[PDB]
Parts: sequence; C-alpha cells; structure tokens
Amino acid sequence: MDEIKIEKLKKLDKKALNELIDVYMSGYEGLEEYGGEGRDYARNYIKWCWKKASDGFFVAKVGDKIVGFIVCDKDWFSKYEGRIVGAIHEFVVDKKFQGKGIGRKLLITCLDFLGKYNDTIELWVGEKNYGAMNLYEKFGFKKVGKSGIWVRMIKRQ
Amino acid sequence: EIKIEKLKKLDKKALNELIDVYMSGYEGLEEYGGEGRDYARNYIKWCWKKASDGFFVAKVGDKIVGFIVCDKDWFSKYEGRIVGAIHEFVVDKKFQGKGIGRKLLITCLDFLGKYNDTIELWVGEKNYGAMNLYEKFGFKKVGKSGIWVRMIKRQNL
Ligand SMILES: CC(=O)SCCNC(=O)CCNC(=O)[C@H](O)C(C)(C)COP(=O)(O)OP(=O)(O)OC[C@H]1O[C@@H](n2cnc3c(N)ncnc32)[C@H](O)[C@@H]1OP(=O)(O)O
Ligand SMILES: CC(=O)SCCNC(=O)CCNC(=O)[C@H](O)C(C)(C)COP(=O)(O)OP(=O)(O)OC[C@H]1O[C@@H](n2cnc3c(N)ncnc32)[C@H](O)[C@@H]1OP(=O)(O)O
Repeated sequence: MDEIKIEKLKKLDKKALNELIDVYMSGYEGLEEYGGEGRDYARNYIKWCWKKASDGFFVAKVGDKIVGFIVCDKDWFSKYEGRIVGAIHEFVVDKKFQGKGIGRKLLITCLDFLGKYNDTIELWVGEKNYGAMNLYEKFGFKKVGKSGIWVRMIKRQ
Repeated sequence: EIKIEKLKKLDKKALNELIDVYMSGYEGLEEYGGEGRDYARNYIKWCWKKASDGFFVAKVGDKIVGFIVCDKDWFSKYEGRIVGAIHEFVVDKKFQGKGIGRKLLITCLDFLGKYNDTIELWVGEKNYGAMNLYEKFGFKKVGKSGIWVRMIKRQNL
C-alpha cells in the first residue's frame, strides 16, 4: 500500500508552508484554545519554529503530501532546568490521519534525533489535551509544572 | 559513534562478532554449556540464509555491537498471508541502554515498511524489556504459544 515516510523538511517554501498550515489547522480543529484561531496564527508559529529549529523539523508523508510533523529543537534553553535542553515546539497530525500510528513514528524519530544532543527533553502541552499527554507519558515524559493553561513535561536520560 | 548498516557478508570476522553479541545478550546460553557458541552460530547462519537482505548491524568503530534480522517474506498462518517478521534482535549488554536498539528497530520498520503492512514477532513471556520497547513502536500482543508471546504491528488504512 502506501508507505509512511518520515523525513527532515529540507526547505520551507511557500508550498511546503501551505501544506504544514493545512495539517496544523486540521489537527488543531477543536483545540483552538491551544492551536490559536486562523491560518495566520499557524503560519506565524510555523515560520518561527522553522527559523528556530529547522534542523529538527520532521514531516510524516504518505505519497507527496505531508500528513503530520514535529519540531525538535536540540538547542533550547530552559529557565526551569537552568541549561540547554531538547524541546518539542510543535507536534501535529492531520485529523484524517490520526490514530494510525503516525504520531508515534514522529515522536520516536524526535526522541532518536534529540537523544544525540540532549539528556533532557522539555515540552509544554495544553491542560485539556489528555490525548497528547497520554502519548507523552507512554514514552517516559512526566508532568513537572504548569503555567496558566499550559503543562510542562520533561523526559530525562 | 554508532553506525547502522546492512551486513553485506557473513564472513568469519562478522560471524564471531555476531556470536559474541548474541551470547552477551542471551547471557551465555548456559543450558548448552561449552557448545553455546555452536548453537548461536547455527542460528545466526540460519537467520542470514533466510533474511540476509534485512540483516542490519550496529557498529561502534569496526566492531558489531548489535543486530536485527528483518524478514520481508515470512508466511504467517495466524495472519494467513505473507508478512514482515523480526527473527532476532540483540545488543551486547555493554552497549545496551544507549539507543542502539531503537536505531535498529527504526531501521527494521523502514526496511519492512517498503514491503509489508504487517510485522510479526515472538518474544519470551518474561522478556518485559523487549515487550515494552516493541509496544512503544506500535506492536501489540495477540497470542501465545508455550513460553512465547506473539506480537503484531499492523498499519491501518
Ligand atoms: C509540544 C506539543 O506540541 S503538545 C501539542 C500536541 N498536539 C496536538 O494536541 C495537536 C492535535 N493532535 C494531533 O495532531 C495528534 O493527535 C497527536 C500528534 C497528539 C498524536 O498523533 P496520532 O498520529 O494521532 O497518534 P498515533 O496514531 O501515533 O497514536 C498515538 C498513541 O498515543 C495515545 N493517544 C493519542 N491520542 C490519544 C487520545 N485522543 N486519547 C487517548 N490516547 C491517545 C495512544 O496511546 C495512541 O496509541 P494507540 O493507538 O496504540 O492507543
Ligand atoms: C523478535 C525478538 O527478537 S525478541 C528478542 C529480543 N531480544 C532480546 O531479548 C535480547 C536481549 N536484549 C537486548 O539485546 C536489548 O535489551 C534490546 C535489543 C531488547 C533492546 O536494545 P537496547 O539498545 O538496550 O535499548 P535502547 O537503548 O534502544 O532503548 C530501550 C528503552 O528500554 C528501556 N531501557 C533500556 N535500558 C534502560 C535503563 N538503563 N533504565 C531504564 N530503562 C531502560 C527504556 O524503556 C529505554 O528507554 P528510552 O527509550 O526512553 O531511552
């Protein structure tokens, strides 16, 4: 059938950005409280993620279309850990492609990538996002703090 | 650093290195006593003959420290069709807990994913460490025969 290919996004052209935005909007539908409203919010955040961590921008593809992506930052400073750590800035899969193990593949790819650089991985997830938190805990992430509607999770080597 | 590559030839050097890894991971095959290496040798040769194109090794320098045997042509009567299979997967104890297994499994899934939508494997009933790792990669327990548990990873449409 169709292969789920995980690869580093080589470049963020208007075309790729458009696809990422569609995936983002699709995946965050219903979770606007955390994903923001409108394609503009998505466009700006994705561009920021690319500028900050293009080296760890992985996309899941089925054919010629991107169906999900994860942004891994090997150079993130955490005031909580008081040092440079790994971070996941974004992680989303097209709604139509969710529940098929694609997110799992992206997360494993992320852990393998960051594992070469950091002994700690930090992330923030919405407090109502029990689904994402369940996935993270299954991979060793633990809740360690909060900030408003956001929960901080960490994984140590 | 760790390097993952397809084994191109099962020569004397590679074979003895593979036996060393196998013996380490399976704590010496003490039931066989002085013939332990002979049993490991014959099994490795069998794996190589049956699935050489999916025989990957992890190397630290010029020495093999781990390996995985991926079979893209395994008939499973349980699934009632040809599926992908993992015959063996082991990392030298001195090199375990460093992400080598994860790298080998990612390589395995990438390889088999080009041919099969289903991957089957059998693991010891008390091998909680391996089962945990397989479950993180999407494998699910689906059966048992004697002291062996059958696990399957099936990609959904
Ligand atoms: C740093 C952050 O970016 S936090 C923000 C994370 N992103 C989002 O919330 C955006 C919206 N959600 C998504 O895009 C996706 O649901 C993701 C990325 C969270 C998960 O990816 P998916 O491809 O849907 O999941 P995948 O099919 O690989 O399976 C994920 C596993 O995690 C868990 N999981 C995922 N979603 C849920 C859920 N809604 N409820 C319960 N468990 C869940 C399960 O253990 C599941 O395994 P299973 O199928 O064996 O039960
Ligand atoms: C089809 C079959 O072949 S079944 C036979 C499977 N093989 C065997 O039983 C042989 C003996 N075992 C081995 O050789 C190895 O332990 C393997 C191949 C199972 C795993 O390889 P490894 O290189 O050790 O594991 P790797 O380092 O990639 O990651 C393993 C994960 O397992 C657990 N683990 C491994 N070491 C530790 C540790 N020191 N502390 C805590 N958990 C650990 C964790 O869940 C670890 O977490 P992470 O993923 O968050 O880092």
